[PDB]
Amino acid sequence: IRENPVYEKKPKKEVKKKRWNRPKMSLAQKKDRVAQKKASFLRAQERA
RNA sequence: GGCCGGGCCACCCCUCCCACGGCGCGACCGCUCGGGGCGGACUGUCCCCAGUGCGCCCCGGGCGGGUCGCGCCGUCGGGCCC
Ligand SMILES: [Mg+2]
Repeated sequence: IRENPVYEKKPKKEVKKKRWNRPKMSLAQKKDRVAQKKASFLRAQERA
């Protein structure tokens, strides 16, 4: 430690831009999901 | 009544720039009632069923803003009335 305290960083740049997280859904997607759920529920009733 | 010369305007021609307004034609930018091809995600129609955004590029219609913009039209317009 006394002889060499200097820190050198480790380089890493050859990384592809991969996303591991689900992106936030859009307003159009949420509205469509609500519409599909309503349609499916009405369909289930009319099948009875 | 003047007594000689100058300009400027009224007139004919042809002639430049600018301003303002209108119309049309480009090129650029921004703003989509939409069409093609891959990546996620959604629905109780789940047999290649259905529907929604997103990333790149290619087409289609309309709108506005800048454009030495470019032409045309108008001004008892302006340029010491070029
Ligand atoms: Mg003159």
